[PDB]
Amino acid sequence: MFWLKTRIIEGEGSLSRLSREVKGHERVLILASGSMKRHGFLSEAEDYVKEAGAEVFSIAGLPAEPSVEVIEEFLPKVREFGPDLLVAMGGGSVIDTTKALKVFYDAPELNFGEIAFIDRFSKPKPVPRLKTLLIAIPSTSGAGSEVSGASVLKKGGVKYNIVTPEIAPDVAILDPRLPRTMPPEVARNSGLDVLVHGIEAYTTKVASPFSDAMAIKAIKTVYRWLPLSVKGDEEARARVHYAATMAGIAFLNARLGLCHAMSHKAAWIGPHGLLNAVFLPYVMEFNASKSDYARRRYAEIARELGFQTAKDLIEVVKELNEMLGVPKLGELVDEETFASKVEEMAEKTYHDGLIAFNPVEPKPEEIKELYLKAYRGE
Amino acid sequence: MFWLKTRIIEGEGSLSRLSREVKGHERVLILASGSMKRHGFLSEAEDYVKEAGAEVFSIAGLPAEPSVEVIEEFLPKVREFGPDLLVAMGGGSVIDTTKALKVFYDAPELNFGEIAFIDRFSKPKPVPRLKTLLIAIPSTSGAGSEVSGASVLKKGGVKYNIVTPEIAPDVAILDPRLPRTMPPEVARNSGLDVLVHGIEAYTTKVASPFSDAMAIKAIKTVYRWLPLSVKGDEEARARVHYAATMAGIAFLNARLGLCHAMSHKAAWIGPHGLLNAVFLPYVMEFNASKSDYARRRYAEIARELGFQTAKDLIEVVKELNEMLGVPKLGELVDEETFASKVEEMAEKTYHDGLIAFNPVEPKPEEIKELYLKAYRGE
Ligand SMILES: NC(=O)c1ccc[n+]([C@@H]2O[C@H](COP(=O)([O-])OP(=O)(O)OC[C@H]3O[C@@H](n4cnc5c(N)ncnc54)[C@H](OP(=O)(O)O)[C@@H]3O)[C@@H](O)[C@H]2O)c1
Ligand SMILES: Nc1ncnc2c1ncn2[C@@H]1O[C@H](COP(=O)(O)OP(=O)(O)O)[C@@H](O)[C@H]1OP(=O)(O)O
Ligand SMILES: [Fe+3]
Repeated sequence: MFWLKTRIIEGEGSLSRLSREVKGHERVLILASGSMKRHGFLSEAEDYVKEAGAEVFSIAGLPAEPSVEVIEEFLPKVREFGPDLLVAMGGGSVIDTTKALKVFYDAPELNFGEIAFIDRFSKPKPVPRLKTLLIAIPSTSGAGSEVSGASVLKKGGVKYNIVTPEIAPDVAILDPRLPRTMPPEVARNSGLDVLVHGIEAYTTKVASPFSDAMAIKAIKTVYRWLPLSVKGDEEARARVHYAATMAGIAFLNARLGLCHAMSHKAAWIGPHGLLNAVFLPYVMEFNASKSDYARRRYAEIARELGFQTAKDLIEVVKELNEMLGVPKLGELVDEETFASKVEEMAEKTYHDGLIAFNPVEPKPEEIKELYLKAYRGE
Repeated sequence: MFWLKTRIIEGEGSLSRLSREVKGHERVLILASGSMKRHGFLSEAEDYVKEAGAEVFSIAGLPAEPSVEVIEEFLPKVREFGPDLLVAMGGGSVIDTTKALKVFYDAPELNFGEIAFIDRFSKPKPVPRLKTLLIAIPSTSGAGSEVSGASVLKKGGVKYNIVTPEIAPDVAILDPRLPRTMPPEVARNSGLDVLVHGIEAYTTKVASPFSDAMAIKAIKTVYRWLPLSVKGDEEARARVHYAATMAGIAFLNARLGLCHAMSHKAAWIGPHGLLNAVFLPYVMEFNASKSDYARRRYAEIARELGFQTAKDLIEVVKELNEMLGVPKLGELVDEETFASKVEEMAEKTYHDGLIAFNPVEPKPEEIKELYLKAYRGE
């Protein structure tokens, strides 16, 4: 099974094509991150929507970590303005917020509780056909969220998933100018997100040749270019920006695995892509020892980078962490804070629906010793 | 830009899926190649359709390399029956005929010459929104028509296109069981079409990273696996089947170039896949000699296969043609018939829309020269 609902416009200055894509439309709403205001990209985009003869209304400065509580502040304003096209311009959380917004805006009657996964034993009601077009313009590189029909919200501090094709964007615009404004830390952290997505997508149970083609290329590109991107090279920024969407196309179809689940639960420690990379080598080790499939697949990636064995890949990834100056896990959290929460973290990683796609099904106890190997810096 | 309308369903016995996809509809028309009847797959298809509770009607023995007059006789039939779902089961010829039929079924006020790409320069009448669902099921590996928006009909021993996303199939089902009954020359010819698609789609002016990913995976897979497939290795057949569609996705988006334009105008000579294989090494040499871009992109492909230079790849291709018994051009057509037509072929190739996407635009004189190079078996 391989599909892609989203239509992808890439290119230097491709933001200008927002002119073509809004034709026909009356009242366009842009949700935007702070930085997209500051660096003037929000202005540019506002021009294009006027250019095309439509009303535009902007909310900038949306906070990280999407939540219902946050969305509920705007929602009244959004209803007042009544847009017939949504545009998200920002990172993952701007785009994911905008997806959740479409649901509430197009289907006001729906109950949030009816229609959100929390764990693997959650069945929700499916989401009915929605109507309002969604254009996604990512400014990091990147979350993949601009091609995916998934969105992750908090209500009352609890993490929820919403999963439907209806909220996968109709168009994504990939303009390398935008992520050239990333500071090096955010370049690094989101860039490792891509690599980790790539590798998990390649080693789930539902991988296809088609999703494999996008994963492999994304991996090859991030390995080659990310160190240069982090240091600010213009070309490199553009190459990793496209690789981020490639990996998005891949895990849209193939889903993800144990590293992601573990990094979801460890999210209070620090940033999502940072922890992902920190756990990756340990998760790879676990998967390869227990699974003849994982070992084969890691080995295939290794060869695509001009090495040989699954051991080579794990070492390649440890080395790339060291190169880019990724912290040890115990430079972020003290040992008692950690060992307290570590019982409850391995519990709820077990109840995550993503481990159905992992090439091994771990028990809660094995998961715990993984969190602890990684703290050991083994 | 990158997009994919077609939902792809792949895997062993995935033909059994027809039944879920037709759920909802009442009158199914299957158009099939003769071989699909002979090998029992047509009966299998009909059962699945009946099982979903719809009336089925089959027409089998659609001709290879269809002409425009194929429409005129079959179209009466469709109207007679009046389907709300079309299924094409066969090679590219059959899928293209089904495609063409949808146009004249759903939009009865059109005619081939209005809407068909004849001249580069005289643009044609656009095709309006059509309505009838179309499911493609390729049995060769392959023309890639199961994901493309094109249909190729002969008028007067020359190939022209209809192009619109309205005739890109809604679903493609990829069951390796079907292509496993290809006789080895069909498997050779359609298999080398994949290789040529990949290389051309990698080298157009409009190649994106996204199409490249599909194109490169396609090229690698075919190079490794096609020799085994031609002998009849069951696994190899599966692998080249999925690759055929990868190449399709690539050239849906990146288009094709001079080799295909040349093949289309020389269609009166032989099978599409064969002619392409014959011209390709000459098209590559020509492009390398005129274009730094072509030279560098060929080297990239070369290195993915474990060689160095554009010249390595040209020789790889020559040596695979020989390994697979691909005949010389001088064996397929006599000298004086060729010499009497090569001016006309070159001129019509030059007015073909595809040569705008070629890295270099060649003169009518240069196209003629390339045809002759090919003939001399240089
Ligand atoms: N639209 C596009 O994007 C695109 C691109 C390139 C080429 N094309 C077009 O597609 C055509 C090329 O088609 P193709 O290479 O797929 O082959 P094809 O021309 O559709 O069929 C070739 C032959 O293969 C036989 N056959 C097919 N499947 C078989 C099976 N499973 N077992 C045994 N025999 C089998 C058929 O015999 P029977 O007839 O007896 O069954 C037929 O005579 C050309 O006309 C070309 O113009 C389209
Ligand atoms: N192009 C850019 N330049 C500078 N900072 C950027 C940026 N894109 C995103 N960021 C910042 O990087 C952070 C990461 O955003 P995010 O949480 O959406 O990342 P991700 O895409 O990984 O989900 C944001 O807090 C954002 O700050 P503002 O919202 O204040 O702009
Ligand atoms: Fe072809």
